[PDB]
Amino acid sequence: IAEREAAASVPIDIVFGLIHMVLQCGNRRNLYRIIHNISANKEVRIFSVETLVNSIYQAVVEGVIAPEVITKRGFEALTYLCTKSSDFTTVFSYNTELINKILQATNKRTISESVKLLSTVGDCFNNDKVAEPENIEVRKYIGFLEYDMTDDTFKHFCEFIKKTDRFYRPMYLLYLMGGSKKSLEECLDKKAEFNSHTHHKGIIKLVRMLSLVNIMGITETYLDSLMELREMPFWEYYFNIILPKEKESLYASSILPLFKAFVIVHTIQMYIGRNENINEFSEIPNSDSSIYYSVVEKEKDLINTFIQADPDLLFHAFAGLQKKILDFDNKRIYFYKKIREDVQLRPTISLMVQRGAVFEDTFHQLMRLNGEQVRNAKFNIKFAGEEGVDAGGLTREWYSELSKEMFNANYALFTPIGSSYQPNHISHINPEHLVYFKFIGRIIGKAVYDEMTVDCHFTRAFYKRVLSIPVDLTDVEALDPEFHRSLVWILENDIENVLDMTFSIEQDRFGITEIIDLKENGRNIAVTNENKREYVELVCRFKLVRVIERQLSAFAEGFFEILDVDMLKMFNEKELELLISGLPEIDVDDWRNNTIYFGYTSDSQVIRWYWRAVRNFSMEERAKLLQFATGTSKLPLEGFAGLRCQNGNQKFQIHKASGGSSRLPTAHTCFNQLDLPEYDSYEQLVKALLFSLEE
Repeated sequence: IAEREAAASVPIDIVFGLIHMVLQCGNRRNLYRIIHNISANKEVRIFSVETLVNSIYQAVVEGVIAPEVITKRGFEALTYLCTKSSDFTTVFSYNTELINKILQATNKRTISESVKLLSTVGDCFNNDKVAEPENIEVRKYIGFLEYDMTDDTFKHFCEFIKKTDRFYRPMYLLYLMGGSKKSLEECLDKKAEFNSHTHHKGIIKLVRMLSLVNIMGITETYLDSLMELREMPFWEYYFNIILPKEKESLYASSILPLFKAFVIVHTIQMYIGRNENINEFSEIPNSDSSIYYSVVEKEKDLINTFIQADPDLLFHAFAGLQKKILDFDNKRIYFYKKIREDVQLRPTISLMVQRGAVFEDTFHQLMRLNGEQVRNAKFNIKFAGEEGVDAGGLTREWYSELSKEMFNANYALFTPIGSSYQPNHISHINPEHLVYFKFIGRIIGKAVYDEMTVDCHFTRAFYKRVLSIPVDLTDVEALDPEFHRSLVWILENDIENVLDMTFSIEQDRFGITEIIDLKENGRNIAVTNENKREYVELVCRFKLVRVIERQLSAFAEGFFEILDVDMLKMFNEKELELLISGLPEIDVDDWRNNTIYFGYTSDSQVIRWYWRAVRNFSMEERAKLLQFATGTSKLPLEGFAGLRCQNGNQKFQIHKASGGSSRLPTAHTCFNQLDLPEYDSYEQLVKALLFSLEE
């Protein structure tokens, strides 16, 4: 990668004849070795490269071998010589007029190889040695962008602009905005008859250079131009008229570049200067008038569909999108491929299990190691006794046995609520069993990191506390109906007049009832109208979590020592159930065949609208509806025939909510009861269902 010094064993007269002979000769790879060997010293190297580039120049500017073939073979020779030892770009940095010759000698065909030339040449600027960046004429370089290129060429352009940003930022940006304005004006003029497939080349060029701008960022001087160009009504007209037509008439692949560019135009960040060696200060801008949110909400469904078409869009194309627009399907796929890019160093470990107690042996063999080792561990499970299944089957059986034993009655770590599970009371769980909750956190974390769908079904309170989400009142409603009714009765009515209760809540401990203050100086504080919501939510947290708190805590450090907290906290508690327990496939026909109705009929218009909505719910949203209405993502093998509620077995039951059209559906997880009110339109019903499942 550095310069090498050799004695002058070759005179400069004969290299001219050598290069001319190579020009009129094939199989020059051996000649490549010859020229590399003779160019060991600096002087002969410089003379050889300057003679070669001058010969290439005369081969095009002013004139045996045909000029095209001779010029392309000179380019190939230059590539194969510069590509080794990296020492030839140093001469380029010393002179820098030869780069001007190269750009001057760059026709429609030269670009395909000139790009690979300049990509390697850019190594000359790695140490920042130019001494005359003003006399480089990068204007013609950036003007070449109109030429016909491919993907690798564009990537090399990205590399070179990253190298030469600190050298030529202002005119680069100016030409960028000029070209963007001309391209969008051309699109605007043809917008009546614009086709994303007929003019695909132009949109490719525009989106390419706009992504180049994003990579580059803008300065404050050109901030005025950038903000002005963020106000193009072409976006509005296209998204409002042509996009609905192009969705059905044209394929999504040719339509994606326009969405990419719409992301780009507001994705630009601010760059001030290259303060660090390689770190560039990036700052984010603002807007006042832009209605990008209106557009992204307008066509969000088909946008999500096109994202489903290509997941790689979220990594390079649609990286600037907000979390809200993306649906849990695409969001979760992106989350998988984002956590799994950190493959790290994974050591494979052979592990022993016994049929009698997998839980204890697994705990012993995993907590000998640390969090990093276990998260990267490739578990080679070998079940004792029976050896007739592959390693994957052994590991799957180990998974299932761990899932069964963590809810085991003898272990009593989690008492079942039906399909889901919750940790038992503080008295039932021994103080020593706190390590098993860290074990369960680790198990679920590695199962998620292994992309394994386990049978760990839990309450929404458990998932909320895992995701640092406050526990809502529905979770306590699931366990205690009278308590929930009392709390909602207190919350809704003006009870402060006749409340006559302090902030603290009594919870009997057999021998005596102690005054547990819910906050600082809690006993002396009474409940008032202003703090009624605070009182209700604090009592909700302290009635259930305060006997389950350290189970959740231990599970928290277990689950976060296997996975990254930041990329996890951006999910919902309902989404966490599909993340941990898996994404089951639920059947709408089986859902409606064995669902009983109260106050309605199977032929009821509103009931039929509900069943049609369930029919057209996507797997994300139908799974969320199942989770909301039934209180669990677990599905029995028989389907809805053997579905159970908290209080014994209970098939799905739909009751009349006796409310207005604007009233939202309510699901009580205690008895698998979904309160279905009277609606006026199918779309209103499906939107209400979507809001209920999303929460």
